[PDB]
Amino acid sequence: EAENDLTQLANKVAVILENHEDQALARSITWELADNLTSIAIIQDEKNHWYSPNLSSITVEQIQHDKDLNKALKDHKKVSKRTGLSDTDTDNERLIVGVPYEKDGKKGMVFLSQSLLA
Ligand SMILES: [Cl-]
Ligand SMILES: [Cl-]
Ligand SMILES: [Cl-]
Repeated sequence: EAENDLTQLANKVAVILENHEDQALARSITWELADNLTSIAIIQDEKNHWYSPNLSSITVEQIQHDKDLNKALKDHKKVSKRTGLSDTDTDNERLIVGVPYEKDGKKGMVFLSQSLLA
């Protein structure tokens, strides 16, 4: 049910990013969708990424260090994985949903990370 709702949300974020000409605006709309347990990491390209502001956050390094997440990122493919993340005190297991998006030829990714309650 976390997957269902987070996968739905991810694709909306995808629609939003893809259908605004102004990405900075599309990001500010997007951040309003992250709840106290969910955070978002938008990765447009190698030099450009942006994090939902403030337990549930995920970095480019945490992604590149997950072989299944990194593959998805590299290969521009959707991924749904449940895992603890690397290099964090908050090693709590999270649901993670990554979804590709494209704008003006700029292929990007939107990763969503949700804290899993015990
Ligand atoms: Cl990046
Ligand atoms: Cl911030
Ligand atoms: Cl520690």
